[PDB]
Formats: sequence, C-alpha cells, structure tokens
Amino acid sequence: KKISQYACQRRTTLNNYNQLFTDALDILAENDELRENEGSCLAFMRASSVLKSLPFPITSMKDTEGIPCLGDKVKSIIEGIIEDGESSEAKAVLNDERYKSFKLFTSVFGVGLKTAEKWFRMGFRTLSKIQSDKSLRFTQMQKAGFLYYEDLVSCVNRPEAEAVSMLVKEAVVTFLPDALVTMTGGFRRGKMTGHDVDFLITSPEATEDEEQQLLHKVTDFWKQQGLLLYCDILESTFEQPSRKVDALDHFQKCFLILKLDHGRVHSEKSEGKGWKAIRVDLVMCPYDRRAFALLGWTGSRQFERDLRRYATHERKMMLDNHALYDRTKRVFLEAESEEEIFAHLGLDYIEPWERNA
Ligand SMILES: Nc1ncnc2c1ncn2[C@H]1CC[C@@H](COP(=O)(O)OP(=O)(O)OP(=O)(O)O)O1
Ligand SMILES: [Co+2]
Ligand SMILES: [Co+2]
Ligand code: NA
Repeated sequence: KKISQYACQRRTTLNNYNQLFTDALDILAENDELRENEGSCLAFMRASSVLKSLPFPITSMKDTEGIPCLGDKVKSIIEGIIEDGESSEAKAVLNDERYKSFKLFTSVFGVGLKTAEKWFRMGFRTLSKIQSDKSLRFTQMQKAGFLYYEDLVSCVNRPEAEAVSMLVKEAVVTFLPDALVTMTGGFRRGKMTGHDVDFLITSPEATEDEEQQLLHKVTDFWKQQGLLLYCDILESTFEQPSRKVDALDHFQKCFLILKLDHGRVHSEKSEGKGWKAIRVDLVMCPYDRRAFALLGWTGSRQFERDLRRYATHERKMMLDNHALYDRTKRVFLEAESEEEIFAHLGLDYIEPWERNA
C-alpha cells in the first residue's frame, strides 16, 4: 500500500522490524540534536520514524523504493547496514568525545545543553569529576538530578508506574473525589518501561480556583510524609494555538521525584534503601480541555510534531496542546475525546499504542 509522510496517518506500533537501522539513525539524530544543528536531525528522526512503521525488516536496498522521508543522504546510511551490519557513521559518533560527554551530562536531571556545553569546554569528561570539583555550584534541579542520579538513571517499569498511580490518586483524591487521573505519556502508549511517569489530572466540578491550588497542596502533602524529593510547580501560563518555538505557554504542570518505598510495589520479585527516587510529571487542565491534554501529553514526541504539522500544512488548522483552530472558518473546533479530534482533522483514528514513533 501507499503509506503517508505524516506520522499522524502512520500506525507505529512498538513492534519494530528495523531496530537495526532505527537505532543507528537515533544516534545520528541524537547527535545533530546535541551538536546544536537543528537541521539534519529532522531528516533522521523522520526517517527512523517511518521505518518503525514497516511491518517487515528491510533487506535489500530495493525495498526502500517508494517509502518517503528517505533522501539520498540517509540511504547511504542504510547502505552501511545491509552490506555490513552496522553504521560506520553511527558507530563513529558513539565513540566521539563530544557526543559521549554531552549525552553523559545531559543525562543528569537538571543538566541542559547550555550547561552541558560550558562543562565540556572546561575540560570535564566524566560526572565523577564534576560533583567532586569544589568550585562550581549546582542548581537545585541539578543537585537533585545528581543526588538521585542512580535510581533515576535506573528506569521504571509498569509495576513501578502503577505504584505511582495509586500514590497520585490517594493524594489528589484527598482534594477532589471528582478528580480524574490518567496515566499518560510513553507508558500509555505501551512502553513497558520509560523515563518518567507522565500523568494528566482533571475534574468536571472544579472552579478556576481549586485548580490552581491542587498541584501544590498535593505536593505539600507528600512533603508532609517524606515522599517528595524535589518540586518545580510551573504555574499554568497558557490559555490562538501557537506554532513556533513555544513552551512559553502551558497548563499548570510540575516536575517531581518521589520516594517510592519498594514495599508499596507489586512486582513478582522477592537491597538497601527500601525506596527509589522516581521522576513524575503532573498536569492539570480545566475539564473542558482534557481532550487535548491527553492527546497532547500522550506523544509520541515525533507523533505530536507530525500531527499538528499535518494540521497546519494540510487542513489549514492549528492544533495546540490545549485547543484546535480552523483558520478558514475562523472557529474553535472542539471535542470530548481524542477520537473526535482526529475525525476533525479528517484522520482515521490512531490508537494510543499506535502513536509510538
Ligand atoms: N514544552 C512542551 N510543550 C508541549 N508539550 C510538551 C512540552 N514538554 C513536554 N511535552 C509533551 C509532549 C511529549 C510529552 C513528553 O514527554 P516525555 O519526554 O517525558 O515523554 P516519553 O513519555 O515519551 O519519554 P519517557 O519514557 O522518558 O517519559 O510531553
Ligand atoms: Co514520560
Ligand atoms: Co515527561
Ligand atoms: Na536533563
């Protein structure tokens, strides 16, 4: 069949048949992303993404006939796989000192690219010789991502995620039995493990007052017990759906790190530190906007991008993290479910576990 160039019309399941290429592409892509080069990183992700779609491994350079997002540059990258087994380019970058370190520092919760670059140039090459250095002071968000570096870098599975879900509920519920918490992000896509536990919190009966207070009280609540390890409650700023470099307007969200006493987890498995620091996101959205919060905060990163990218370029509409807009009939189209939204963008629904680009 003749597929599409818009991930929004792609069925990207976690069942990948080209992990080989895809991986090697993700390296070069993560490369261009760090070597401050916002360009090629686009033809990489977009290519590596398409492949994740195919229902069969690519064998001969013959199969790549038809498939889009595949320019003469990337093929020579697949080339080095078919007739070799690994990508000389990729295989190269992994041992490239700029990369290694960068992906080594940013790996810290709190370490950005601007911060991970001033260090590289200072000469540091390991984070063992950084925290130690008695000179440069660390932002709280960094001291944090540092103090718990271990458990954090250790990823999380479902059983862990779930321990957090109740955790959140038994809490948020104590401030709104009306509350509706949906486990969102990667985990809701079907990843059996992710970096963090993304959540979306909402409720029908709730004033525009009770909203801007819950993300704090709940925070304070765990704080009251010890479970809170770090917090950064960004006040809801967002409310014309943006389309360029805007993370400037968002729902009320918060980045955290909880203390998940292992006793409170349900895994078929039998260590010091009965608990584990775990990264969690939290978002609140007035009930009349759950429909987009979910879609927006559900990913995939690349999926979202291509979604609204389609929205604009193909339907003359604007898809916000909050609300869509029809530039032709100049009206705010809305919906009570993701399902409806696609129907609006004129798209055959893509189940959440199908948005794994
Ligand atoms: N500034 C932003 N503006 C809009 N959406 C954002 C912004 N930051 C994050 N998001 C949304 C889009 C993707 C979703 C992403 O998160 P994350 O990167 O935590 O998801 P993941 O779930 O894919 O990775 P992991 O398994 O590590 O959580 O949250
Ligand atoms: Co996440
Ligand atoms: Co997140
Ligand atoms: Na980071």
